[PDB]
Amino acid sequence: MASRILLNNGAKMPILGLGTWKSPPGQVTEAVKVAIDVGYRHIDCAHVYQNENEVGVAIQEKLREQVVKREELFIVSKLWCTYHEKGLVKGACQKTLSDLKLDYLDLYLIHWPTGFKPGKEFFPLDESGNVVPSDTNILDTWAAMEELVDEGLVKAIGISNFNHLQVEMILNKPGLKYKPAVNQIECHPYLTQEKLIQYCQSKGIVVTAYSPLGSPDRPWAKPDPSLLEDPRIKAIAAKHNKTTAQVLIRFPMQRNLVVIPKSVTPERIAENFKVFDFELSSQDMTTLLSYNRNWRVCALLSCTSHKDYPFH
Ligand SMILES: NC(=O)C1=CN([C@@H]2O[C@H](COP(=O)(O)OP(=O)(O)OC[C@H]3O[C@@H](n4cnc5c(N)ncnc54)[C@H](OP(=O)(O)O)[C@@H]3O)[C@@H](O)[C@H]2O)C=CC1
Ligand SMILES: O=C(O)COc1cc(F)ccc1C(=S)NCc1ccc(Br)cc1F
Repeated sequence: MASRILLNNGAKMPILGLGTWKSPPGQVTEAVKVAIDVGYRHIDCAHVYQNENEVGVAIQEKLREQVVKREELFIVSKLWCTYHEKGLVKGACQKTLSDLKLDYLDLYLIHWPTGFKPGKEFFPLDESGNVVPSDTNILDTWAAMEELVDEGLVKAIGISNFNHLQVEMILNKPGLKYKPAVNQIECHPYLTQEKLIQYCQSKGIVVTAYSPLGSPDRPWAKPDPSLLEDPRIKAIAAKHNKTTAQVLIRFPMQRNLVVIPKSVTPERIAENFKVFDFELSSQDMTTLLSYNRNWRVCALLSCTSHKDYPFH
């Protein structure tokens, strides 16, 4: 299969990237180095993950080694919720740029639609545990994102964890200058996202699937359904002489999605890339879709009263 998808900014995005949430800072530099050595050309990052400096060390070393050229990499990061303010967006982007050792990002996303009170804490709470909102809306945040394109800091802008109506808000914005290129959302066989994917794809927005393996290392995991251990998915994998993870990665690829599995295990980083030499049948695809149960890795009770919390 073709390795890149065309975005509505005219640039091409690798359909397979390396996730970095939870990648320990003492492991992620090697993980990214290995990933680039074995063919990855897309890294998914975020300031809130607290490891962009270490990701950046890897990127810079591989550029300095001339393993890759900068134009061949597709580096994605995300604006955290406490920086939804006109006067904070540029500096947030620039901190990410400085940490990643870059002069531009290929794609910069609004990480979640909700703005929170600015400050040192990533999740400012009231004394009863509710997140403290910002009054700044997704449209004003979007205008700030558009400025980053116009200043050369980012080549593309997009959104993440935006629901149907929030995507529509963005598309209907008065004076919209740049459409979102991407909506990055959770997507896997237990949360197949057909409705949101069809909406987004119908509008030309590319969808990136996060937590494609069901985020087994998520910190709130309970001893919960498990994609990697689902014998029905294992059976499809066995039939194709592939791993369950490889099936779980190939699945979104054949839906015209980008997918960003995370690993810090070198052998798995390599395994996860070996997904361009086999095809799931239409019956396999429909069978995997049939496993939907509307199960989310990423949700957060403290944020559920925010006006713009995306999920119900
Ligand atoms: N925009 C957003 O709000 C969000 C974005 N994301 C992005 O998506 C990425 C991927 O999602 P994430 O939630 O991390 O979870 P994933 O679904 O990618 O699962 C990661 C887990 O799977 C394990 N694993 C990886 N490959 C294999 C394999 N071949 N066999 C068995 N186990 C394997 C990893 O172990 P190990 O590392 O030990 O090898 C790790 O424990 C994130 O890292 C982040 O970049 C995720 C959530 C939210
Ligand atoms: O968010 C990620 O990329 C991965 O997850 C995280 C990554 C971090 F570095 C810190 C917190 C999270 C959490 S708890 N994320 C879920 C979450 C956050 C905010 C809102 Br609005 C809703 C929600 F569901």
